[PDB]
Amino acid sequence: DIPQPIRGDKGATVKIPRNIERDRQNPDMLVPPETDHGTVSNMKFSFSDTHNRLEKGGYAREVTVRELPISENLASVNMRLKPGAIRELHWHKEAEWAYMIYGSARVTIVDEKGRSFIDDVGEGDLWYFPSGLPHSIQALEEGAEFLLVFDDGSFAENSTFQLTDWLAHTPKEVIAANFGVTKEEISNLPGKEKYIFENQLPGSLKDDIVEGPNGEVPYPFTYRLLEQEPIESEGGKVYIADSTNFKVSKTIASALVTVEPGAMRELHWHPNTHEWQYYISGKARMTVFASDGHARTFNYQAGDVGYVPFAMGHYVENIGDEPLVFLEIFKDDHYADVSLNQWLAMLPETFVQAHLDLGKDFTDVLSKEKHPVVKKK
Amino acid sequence: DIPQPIRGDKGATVKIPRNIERDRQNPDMLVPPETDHGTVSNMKFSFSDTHNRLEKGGYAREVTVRELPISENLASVNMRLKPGAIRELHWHKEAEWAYMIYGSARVTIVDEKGRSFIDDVGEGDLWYFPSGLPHSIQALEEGAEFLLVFDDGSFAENSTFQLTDWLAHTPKEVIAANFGVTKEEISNLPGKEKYIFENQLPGSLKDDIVEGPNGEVPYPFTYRLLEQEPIESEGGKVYIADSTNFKVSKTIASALVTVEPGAMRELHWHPNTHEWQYYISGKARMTVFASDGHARTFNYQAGDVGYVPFAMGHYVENIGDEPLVFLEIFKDDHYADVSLNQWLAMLPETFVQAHLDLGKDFTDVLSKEKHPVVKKK
Amino acid sequence: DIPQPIRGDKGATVKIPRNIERDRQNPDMLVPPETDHGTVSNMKFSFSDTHNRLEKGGYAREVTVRELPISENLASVNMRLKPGAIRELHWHKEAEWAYMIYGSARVTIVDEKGRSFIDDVGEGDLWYFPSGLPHSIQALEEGAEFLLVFDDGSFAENSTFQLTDWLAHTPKEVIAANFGVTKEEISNLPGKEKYIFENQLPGSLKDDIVEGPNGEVPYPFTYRLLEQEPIESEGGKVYIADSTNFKVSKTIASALVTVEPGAMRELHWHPNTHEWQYYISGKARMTVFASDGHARTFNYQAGDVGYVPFAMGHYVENIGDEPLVFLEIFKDDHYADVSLNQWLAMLPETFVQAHLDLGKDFTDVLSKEKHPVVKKK
Amino acid sequence: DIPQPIRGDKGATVKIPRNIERDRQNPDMLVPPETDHGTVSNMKFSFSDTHNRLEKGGYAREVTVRELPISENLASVNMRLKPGAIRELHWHKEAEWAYMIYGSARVTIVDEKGRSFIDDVGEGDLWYFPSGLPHSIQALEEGAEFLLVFDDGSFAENSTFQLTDWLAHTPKEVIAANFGVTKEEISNLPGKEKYIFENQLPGSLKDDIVEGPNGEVPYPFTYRLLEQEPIESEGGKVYIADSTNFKVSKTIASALVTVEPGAMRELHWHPNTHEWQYYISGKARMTVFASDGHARTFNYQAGDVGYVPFAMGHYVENIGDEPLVFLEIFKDDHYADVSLNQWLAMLPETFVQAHLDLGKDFTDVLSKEKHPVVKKK
Amino acid sequence: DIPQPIRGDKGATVKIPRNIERDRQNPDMLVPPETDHGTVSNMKFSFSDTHNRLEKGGYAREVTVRELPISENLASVNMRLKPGAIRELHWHKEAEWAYMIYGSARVTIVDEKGRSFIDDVGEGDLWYFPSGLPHSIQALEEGAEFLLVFDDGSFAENSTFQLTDWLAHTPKEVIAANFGVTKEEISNLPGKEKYIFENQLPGSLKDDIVEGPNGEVPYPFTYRLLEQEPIESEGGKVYIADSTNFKVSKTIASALVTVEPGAMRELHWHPNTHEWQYYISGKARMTVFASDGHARTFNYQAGDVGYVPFAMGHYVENIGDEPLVFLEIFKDDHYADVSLNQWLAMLPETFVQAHLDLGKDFTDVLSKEKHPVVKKK
Ligand SMILES: [Mn+2]
Ligand SMILES: [Mn+2]
Ligand SMILES: [Mn+2]
Ligand SMILES: [Mn+2]
Ligand SMILES: [Mn+2]
Ligand SMILES: [Mn+2]
Ligand SMILES: [Mn+2]
Ligand SMILES: [Mn+2]
Ligand SMILES: [Mn+2]
Ligand SMILES: [Mn+2]
Repeated sequence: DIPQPIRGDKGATVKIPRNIERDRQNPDMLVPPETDHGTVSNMKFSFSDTHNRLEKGGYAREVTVRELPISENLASVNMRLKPGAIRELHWHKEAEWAYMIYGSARVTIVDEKGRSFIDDVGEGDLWYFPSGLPHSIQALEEGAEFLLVFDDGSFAENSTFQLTDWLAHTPKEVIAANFGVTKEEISNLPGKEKYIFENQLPGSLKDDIVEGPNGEVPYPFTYRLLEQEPIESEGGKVYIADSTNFKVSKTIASALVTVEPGAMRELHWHPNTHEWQYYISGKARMTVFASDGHARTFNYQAGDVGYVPFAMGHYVENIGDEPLVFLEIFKDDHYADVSLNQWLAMLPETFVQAHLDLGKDFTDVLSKEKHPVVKKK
Repeated sequence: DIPQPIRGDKGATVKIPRNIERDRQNPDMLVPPETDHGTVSNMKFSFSDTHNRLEKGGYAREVTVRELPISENLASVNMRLKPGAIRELHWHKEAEWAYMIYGSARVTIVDEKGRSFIDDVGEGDLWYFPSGLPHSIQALEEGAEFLLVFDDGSFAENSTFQLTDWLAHTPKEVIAANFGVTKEEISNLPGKEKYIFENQLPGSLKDDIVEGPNGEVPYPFTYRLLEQEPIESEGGKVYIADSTNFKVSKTIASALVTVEPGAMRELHWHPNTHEWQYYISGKARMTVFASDGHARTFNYQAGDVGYVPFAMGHYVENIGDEPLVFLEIFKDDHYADVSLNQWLAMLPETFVQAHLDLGKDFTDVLSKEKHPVVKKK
Repeated sequence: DIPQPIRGDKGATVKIPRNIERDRQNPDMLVPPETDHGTVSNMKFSFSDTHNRLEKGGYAREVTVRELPISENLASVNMRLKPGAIRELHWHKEAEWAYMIYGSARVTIVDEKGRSFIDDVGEGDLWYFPSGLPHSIQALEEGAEFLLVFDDGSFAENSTFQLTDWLAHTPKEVIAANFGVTKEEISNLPGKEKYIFENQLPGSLKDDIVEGPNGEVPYPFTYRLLEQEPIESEGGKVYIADSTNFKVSKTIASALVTVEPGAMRELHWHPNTHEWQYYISGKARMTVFASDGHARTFNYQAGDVGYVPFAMGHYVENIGDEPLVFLEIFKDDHYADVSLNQWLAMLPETFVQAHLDLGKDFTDVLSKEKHPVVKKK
Repeated sequence: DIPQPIRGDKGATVKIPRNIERDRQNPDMLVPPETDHGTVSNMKFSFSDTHNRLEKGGYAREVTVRELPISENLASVNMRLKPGAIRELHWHKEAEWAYMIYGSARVTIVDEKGRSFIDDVGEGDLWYFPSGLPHSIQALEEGAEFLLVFDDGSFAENSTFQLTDWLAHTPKEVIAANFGVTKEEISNLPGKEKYIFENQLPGSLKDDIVEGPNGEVPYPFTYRLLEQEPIESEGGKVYIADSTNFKVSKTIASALVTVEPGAMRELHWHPNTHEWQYYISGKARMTVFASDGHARTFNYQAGDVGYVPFAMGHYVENIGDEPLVFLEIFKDDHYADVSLNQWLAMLPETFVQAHLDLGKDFTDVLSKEKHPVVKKK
Repeated sequence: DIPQPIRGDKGATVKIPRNIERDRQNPDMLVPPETDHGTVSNMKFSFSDTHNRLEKGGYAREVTVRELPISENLASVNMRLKPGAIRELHWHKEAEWAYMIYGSARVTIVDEKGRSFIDDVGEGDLWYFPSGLPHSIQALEEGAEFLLVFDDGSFAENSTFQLTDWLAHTPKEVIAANFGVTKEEISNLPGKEKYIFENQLPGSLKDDIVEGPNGEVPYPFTYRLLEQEPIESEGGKVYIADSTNFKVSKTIASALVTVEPGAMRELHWHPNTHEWQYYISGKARMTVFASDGHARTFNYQAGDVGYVPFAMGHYVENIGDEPLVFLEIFKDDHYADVSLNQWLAMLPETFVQAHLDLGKDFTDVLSKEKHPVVKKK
């Protein structure tokens, strides 16, 4: 059918040419709750609304501060690799966090003491590469598709430092001197970057492990998130990875949230920093409460980026018939939330009643234990 | 069917949950031309992706620098009024330009010499209100739906100055002193803004005309764009309104462009300033050429805002079976373009051939007359 | 007596040590109108709250963006000269506008074509010196005290270019070459700036007039404001000087406003730019209406600087038993205001009634002629 | 010999490894005048200290805000073309002003009404191309070397819009549709920019002139500066070109100054805007007087860029045995200066004496006529 | 001879007046490698190109963000003191790091617990003074010349806080009250700063040591860098001082690099922060690789400051017949580099071959041990 921006006696039918498919995807934007009010920045952007860079071996598309200007500290790439295909040896200023949505991949990293780490990463696994440390990704037999987050919103995917691009713009006489070889011995070097290229599948992980004089890295750069025990509550599950458990992950804290149909990520805020969101599957709505009587509701579905500025109140409600699965990402060394429910449960009941003009029948339902995801009754 | 980001031997199928409706709307973003290259800012945003403010009497939703950060100088509201309904007497810092897409409306404006102008505006008509001059809109029997452009990208629709909001936050004793009345005589003033409110239809325009001691305004604040003779070329029509013909319109230059199926707005640029676009109907693609080998293609359809920064090369191609109708908007006192075709036609043919590695068979087709919209052969 | 921040059942007595003299000067800040609301920037600063630079011959103290951060475009100096005393030949980047509050003075200016202008300025007279044109002030037999406004808020009075400071930091060999003299002939030049210095009274103006080969300046740099016919209304008078009458005054528009006891500068705004205010005498209050339900009331008395950002609604009410006299200053080539009264008077009466929920008894009092200053009944 | 930073009893010999050639070029920086004082920004940069872009057909090197951060509004390219060689058809956001130091060249320009202008430019001639209007340069039989100034300091020479780069990043199907040709007919288009390329010498100017339906351009884009009558004074000559004589040159005012050995550009300032300088030949020093007792002396020779911020006092002294020849460039619609000598000459003599602690023997030498360049006695 | 900007068939002879001495110093800027490409900021500035402040007792000249705008975080002073001469007791906001190139000096520092440290510093020794802690320098019998680095690029040497300048601008009655003395007892205080002044040589260090009630400082503020064991490789030596060995040096990490003739600091980058460079002796070239196919080569010799932004690839090659000696400086708590050679050595050989289109003959030369400086074969 044909949705209209009408709420009781407010609003009207659209009379100009319009985008009905988009209107259908955004029911709480075309018809917001009556409780929404005031100017709030856009907190919503789709990867589908971005240019996709296509290469032999896969693709890469990004949502940055140029697409979503509220998110100045965090940016993201949706990258896809075909079986065997390689994301070229490269480095950047930004730390990089990743979540493997589909497939698997081999990563390499060498640290500033010349110690190497090589590991395979499967669905639900993470990696984190600290700023400036060089790395690669090679998809295994299924290919790979993953979400990357970089800890600067001004990140430009096209502007990373690539091995072959470095060498293509270094004098041949210097490269030859650097390695103790002749110019003729390096005449076959590529003339330009590769970036993403097709390649034969690698062999077993154990055969790739490189031994060196410098030791093992002190902490792994991968983490098996879904192998961890989640916080379990009535309507879903939360898996947290920050620097307290995934030790190397100093600038990125993360949680994978699953919300069953009829459930919601409860009313809460984060007392530490802004939240950046990626919707893996399902359909949600979220109201962002911006203080001073400002609040705005957004719709999200698979492929969307979301954002909640520092300390703004919010919830994420599943509004579909399938599980809602999304990531909460923070540029910090730890995850933290304040639960509205638990906060009030931990205060004298008469004081809460004095605030809410409600009685014992309300303060009796409050829980001193935090349940991040709650189920509707 | 199911589009995939695949171009020959480049790209791959999407393996994660995805937004197929959006992918279908953006064929040249999911599968860009091979000639696209480099980081280019987002130049595309849908009104469907914004919060819609619903009121008794209609609605208002906006695309600003908070949604589309490239557009720092220009912002826009899609406003809808039901029959008789009034957009409250108000003013703002920004100059306001409008295009009436549907219906009709009565506007009022009083200038800084106390001269008034009251006029009815129909489909295809414009208004322009200079910065800071107070005005109103009242829809007539059909209702009204129109596009507003303000000459600051930081514009916030919720933050305009409203008559009743001014009075609600002025001391009653001061209002009473201002008008020579008692506080009791103004006790019924509204306690808060109205903004948009339902009202009975007005009478005939001739009965509303207010006479004053200060004279007629020197220039009208409305303009009948579609009553003008357009530039006509093979594939469509261009109607231009800037300060040279619509005299009051000092900070906004505009053109309505119609492009037939199988036609395109030719390769050109604007030598004066950035272009802001609104797609009224149809489906388009545009490549923005950003220099230094940077170019990015965008898709647009009805309800979309587009942008072309100052001097970037572009075209707008109709990719549907219906007419493509869009507005080109500039914060300047005049419209100007440089046609790629006419530029080259006006140079010595051997000099052009020396540039393009093409011969007489090419330079023979160039035209010294500008045809803004051309038809495919 | 002892004022308390109490308004009906709101507020409380001050319980900590406090500044009672300041509280007494700010009755509408200690006890604001109930109609005030929200965060509004400070719009008020006293010259008494600034460091006064004392020199042999007088003094200078300033209110800049460093004191009043809302005023980024306009800054001000209160300067005093004793009889005969000279404000050293100097120039600056900023244009300078002045109002002579007390005494009289001789000014000199030489333009970029080598044409000179020398004139005497009395109480109520203005000068304007365009950016970068060199000038001096010498007080006559009464001394002089005047208010200066510069068209940059970052102005620093201590940082102007002085004749003798230029020469003190130029090599003697270069100064000698510049003028065709020996180094010995200029050995007595000052080692440092003078800035303000005592000097004998000058002779008659007619004896100082310098004739040159380059002609008379096309427009005078002084203006006799109080010799003009003011706009007269019931409660006071407005004298306007902008570039339309005081021709050289291209970047500063000004009005001197006198408001009788029991009168007010009516509810209005300026559709062109921000207003900067100086209170010469009397006591006032003003509410600044900042849109979106924001309004804040300020008190002012002699020696205060005030400010009203671009298009904000305001009035200035006399709250004392003596005349209120203040300047309204604008960085623009013209003065303009929109009168709330005249605006509504120029609209259909039923339309105004529909806005205000008031009837004919109200719209009957509106006046189509603007009266900037109105008297209480 | 070996210069040392020693001035009387101040300073000391350099004890670390040092750049003696640079020290020799900067005698007034290694040993500044005793009258210099305080922090002043760098106002000096050499083209010799920049990367030179070498192409088949010539070279281009630039001094921008990235080299000289004080110059935020103006940037410059030193470009060289071999005989016949072409600087590719291109456009940019910035207006472009040029001075032909060596050789000659043919320029083309087409304006936004499709009117063309084609002209030959010789040593001492100028061109000005308004922002966004497309143009080319082709050197004639002697080759050409010229100085370009762009009216934005952030200009990046590598980032201009080139004809062939536009076409290389536009879909072939779109280019074909634009011109009414087949894709096969344009298959030979270049794959990348040319920028500068070798080409056969053009024929006579008269044979290149293109006639069109749109008329002659209203104003020429070239100007014969050295054919004008200069201001002549004792020590040299000044040729001025601004928008009052070179009509199209709206954003750039310029003067070519020649200073004989033993002469100087007198003590003056500019009351309108900053000055950007290029030293064509000879050797100079200049003291920049920055107010508040700040002054710093700089050395300049051929290939140097200089700068004087808005209203700062200065002189330019020839310190070599050959003529000193330099350009003074301003982002404005007019040239203006205030002469220290003429300023003081136009004031009462006793008033000047009171300032300078000097007598009639000094004020007697002052001249009411401006002599921009003066000769030492 | 006379260098020309010609590389094979690219470039041309210079036809305008030029700076041949500078061209000779910059062979890789006049004729860059063909592998250089794109706009890169200036990364090069000479102390010889700065104003030298001369005082009785020595001199000081600086390279700041005003000279080298890329270096926003780090600034530098080249200071020289004659035997016995004192750099006045002073403090500043910035932390200060120093390297003693010539001579020796006595430093004093008192920390915020009133603990003092007094020590003599010789050639190759360092000091570090934390932000805001007061200090002095007095040259011993040889005089002293040293390089200072401050951890803010906006540093202004003329704007430090000096003991005597503090007292000269404090009321005498307050100074007298502060110390319990009469105004007459302090009447001989200087009227202005000293900054640098001549003084008799101090006695033995042991006689100056001041004992106090507050203890010894926990960490020394000097460090004997050249007494440390350097990293030794074939073509030179690297001495590192950061907060891990020179404990107080929390905001500055440093390395002294010596590169023999025919050697180079290998291809590497820094994964932590920008590098600031000072060339003590010799002649170098360095290519800065800026990503996205951007690279620019610079020449450096004694007296030059260099810069490499965060993570950009680089090498430093000795291009003279004497040792090359330079400092690498970082605003961080540690030194770190990633060696291109070691990185690739630590990866599977077939993976490296797949990247470089090179075989076993290349990957066989890679070394798992880092050699910062390598010798040509
Ligand atoms: Mn990466
Ligand atoms: Mn959250
Ligand atoms: Mn409006
Ligand atoms: Mn266009
Ligand atoms: Mn002045
Ligand atoms: Mn006002
Ligand atoms: Mn150009
Ligand atoms: Mn000048
Ligand atoms: Mn220090
Ligand atoms: Mn390094």
